[PDB]
Amino acid sequence: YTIAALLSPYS
Amino acid sequence: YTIAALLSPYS
Amino acid sequence: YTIAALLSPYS
Amino acid sequence: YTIAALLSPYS
Amino acid sequence: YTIAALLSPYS
Amino acid sequence: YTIAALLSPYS
Amino acid sequence: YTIAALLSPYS
Amino acid sequence: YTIAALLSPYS
Amino acid sequence: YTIAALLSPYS
Amino acid sequence: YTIAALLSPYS
Amino acid sequence: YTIAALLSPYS
Amino acid sequence: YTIAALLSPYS
Amino acid sequence: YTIAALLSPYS
Amino acid sequence: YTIAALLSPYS
Amino acid sequence: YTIAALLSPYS
Amino acid sequence: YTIAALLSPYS
Repeated sequence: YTIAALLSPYS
Repeated sequence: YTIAALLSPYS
Repeated sequence: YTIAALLSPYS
Repeated sequence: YTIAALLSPYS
Repeated sequence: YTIAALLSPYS
Repeated sequence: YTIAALLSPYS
Repeated sequence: YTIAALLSPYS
Repeated sequence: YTIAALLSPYS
Repeated sequence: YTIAALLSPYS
Repeated sequence: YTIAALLSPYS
Repeated sequence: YTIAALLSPYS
Repeated sequence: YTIAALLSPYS
Repeated sequence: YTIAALLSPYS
Repeated sequence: YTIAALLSPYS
Repeated sequence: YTIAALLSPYS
Repeated sequence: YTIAALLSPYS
């Protein structure tokens, strides 16, 4: 499989 | 805020 | 978060 | 009275 | 506060 | 009588 | 007999 | 993906 | 002369 | 607040 | 959540 | 002066 | 398959 | 915060 | 010939 | 996964 995810959650 | 991201996932 | 407050109370 | 204040808060 | 008073009572 | 007084109170 | 088969199964 | 295969089976 | 005064100023 | 005062000034 | 507070401020 | 304040901020 | 799960998350 | 999650992924 | 086989595969 | 197979090939 192939997966690429980016998450930069700030408060 | 400042965010820069690149993702080229291939199978 | 981001906060900026100024208070100069005089009697 | 005399007061001078500057605030540039960025997120 | 700010107060200024003058009194010169004579008899 | 003679009286002379000046008062300039600022806040 | 003669047989030729190729299989490259990926997940 | 990338696959290259050749098969020439003769009887 | 006769004088009587009471003052209880609170902040 | 609570205040109680009595004054009977005579001449 | 659970909160219980009582305040009786008098002047 | 008289002041009473309660604050229970949760995340 | 067989799965059994219970979750009671409170704030 | 409050979070509850269950995941039982099988192949 | 004689053959007898039973298979009950469950997931 | 779940797999069940039987093969009795005779000549």
